[PDB]
Amino acid sequence: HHWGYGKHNGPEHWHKDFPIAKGERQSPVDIDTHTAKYDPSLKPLSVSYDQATSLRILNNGHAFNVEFDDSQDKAVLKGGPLDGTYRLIQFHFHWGSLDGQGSEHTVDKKKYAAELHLVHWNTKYGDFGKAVQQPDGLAVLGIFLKVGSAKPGLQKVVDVLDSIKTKGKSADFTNFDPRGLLPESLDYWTYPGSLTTPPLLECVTWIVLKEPISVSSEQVLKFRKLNFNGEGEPEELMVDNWRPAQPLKNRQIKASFK
Ligand SMILES: COc1ccc(C[C@H]2SC(=S)NC2=O)c(OC)c1
Ligand SMILES: [Zn+2]
Repeated sequence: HHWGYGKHNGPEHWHKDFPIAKGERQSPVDIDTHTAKYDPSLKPLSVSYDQATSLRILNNGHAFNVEFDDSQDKAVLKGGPLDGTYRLIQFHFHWGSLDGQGSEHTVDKKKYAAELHLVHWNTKYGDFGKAVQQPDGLAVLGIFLKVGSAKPGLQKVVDVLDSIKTKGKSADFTNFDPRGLLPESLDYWTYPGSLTTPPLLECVTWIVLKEPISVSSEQVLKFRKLNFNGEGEPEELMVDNWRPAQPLKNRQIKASFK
């Protein structure tokens, strides 16, 4: 596994090692707001993060992950399109080199400056590694970021990034409340898709919030100071760590709202 985001190892190459890259339910996708259809069968969405227990932040050479204790049903996602209970395991972001790109999903071809992914696994499968092998194994809550006013609840993340500059560095990251990263509205679009990095497994129910959160230019500039490289290696800024939109194929995008 030597994949990344550059010319030589980026998204256009992934299919060689991971042929599912050209599969029937790949992510991300463009969300055509006019075509997406309100679905009255969707049950109310339930984001229950009050007992979330963050543990650590890790630069893995692709993004940074904020990791949670998922040894029990602390923070969970239910409802909406979902049957059963999905436990929060981690969140991370994808972002650009400039404010006009960075998101993975697009909205009528619009690219946001970044996209937050809150990753949850279906507890009926017992562990995350088993869940990723199932078509309904994961639920990813995707939230767009635009540049404007600062997001206060993001600043503790921003301020630890200096300590995890390079690939393989981690830091303690306890007591972080992911509720501070949500927008006011839980209106969403949903469709069946995949992981957006290798191994590209077709195991995700996507729930993409319609309302972006606002972050400041200063906050996102700090994301852009991270490195893809390890300590001591030539600097490669961690920017443009997004996969472009993939073919929708035989899928419909459903809206939770009228
Ligand atoms: C093997 O299981 C994996 C591997 C990689 C990722 C991260 C990808 S998938 C996504 S959506 N956005 C991302 O960056 C997973 O989600 C953590 C799950
Ligand atoms: Zn992601």
